[PDB]
Amino acid sequence: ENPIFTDVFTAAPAALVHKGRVYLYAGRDEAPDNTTFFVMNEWLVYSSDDMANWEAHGPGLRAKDFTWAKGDAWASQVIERNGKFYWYVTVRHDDTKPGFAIGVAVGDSPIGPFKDALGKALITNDMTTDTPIDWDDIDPSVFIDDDGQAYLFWGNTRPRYAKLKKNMVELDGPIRAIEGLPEFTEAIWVHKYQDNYYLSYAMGFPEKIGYAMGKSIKGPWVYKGILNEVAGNTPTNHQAIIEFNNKHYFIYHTGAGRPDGGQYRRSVSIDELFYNPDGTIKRIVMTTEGVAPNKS
Ligand SMILES: OC[C@@H]1O[C@@H](OC[C@@H]2O[C@@H](OC[C@@H]3O[C@@H](O)[C@H](O)[C@H]3O)[C@H](O)[C@H]2O)[C@H](O)[C@H]1O
Ligand SMILES: [Ca+2]
Repeated sequence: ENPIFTDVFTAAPAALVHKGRVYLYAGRDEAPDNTTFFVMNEWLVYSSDDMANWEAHGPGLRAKDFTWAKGDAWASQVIERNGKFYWYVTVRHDDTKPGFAIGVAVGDSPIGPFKDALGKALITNDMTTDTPIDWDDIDPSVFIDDDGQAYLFWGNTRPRYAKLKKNMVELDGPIRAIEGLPEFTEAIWVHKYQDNYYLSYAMGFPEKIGYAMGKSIKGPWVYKGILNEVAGNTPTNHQAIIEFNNKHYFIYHTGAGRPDGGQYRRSVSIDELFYNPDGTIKRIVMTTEGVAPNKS
């Protein structure tokens, strides 16, 4: 049943599949109410072999594990490459580079331990100055294309991407502005299914999830419509999409948890995702019941 975790508040889920298990990473909401602001210090890790029963692994990483960060364990994403696990995170940078930043940690296993892979930020606020806000450099998504080129996607208000080196911890080209995403807010997730690329994102505010399709990782991106309605009792809508055991899953968050779930006290949920024959995605139907076990 959704929400899937009832002893903690979890937000901004990311997932990956590794050796027949799905690993789920989420920020932990620790705000005492829904009237002040997000309080997030650490990210939690969970895993499942059936998408229904989840093992808790505990905190895999903390914002303070980056010596150059102030705190704020915001949206993050993990990807496997060459037997390692790279965890791209959003954190508030210390005063040396004011504003939010993207950092990267690395581990030898999906449950870590993880450590700062650079000793400094990968993206700092001052690298991107086409907007005056100091929270535009948040919410990273990393994708490795069929030719072996990795890309870092990110942004709030301004969607952007850049090539990553094969070492996964350095940029390898210019930062590009992404076009084709109407009402872009945040939460980019990129995935590929058959011969189409999909870029889904939080759209407008209060946030829906919209998406665009492209014939290449570079687009051009063609908006296809609404993937998720505004989520129950939350103005932020943050998604991850994965394939597991021949089904597709839409992992997201709501404010439907207890006690007093809400905008700063969120809860991860999961529902199934379905494709149309033309490659478009049916709009999600968010449900109390959630998904049935799907064991291999
Ligand atoms: O006002 C509408 C949209 O809100 C912002 O995006 C959503 C929020 O962005 C992040 O942080 C919220 C802001 O960042 C903090 O530094 C700033 O003080 C908060 O206002 C969260 O992910 C969302 O709540 C866009 O700026 C705007 O279009
Ligand atoms: Ca910036």
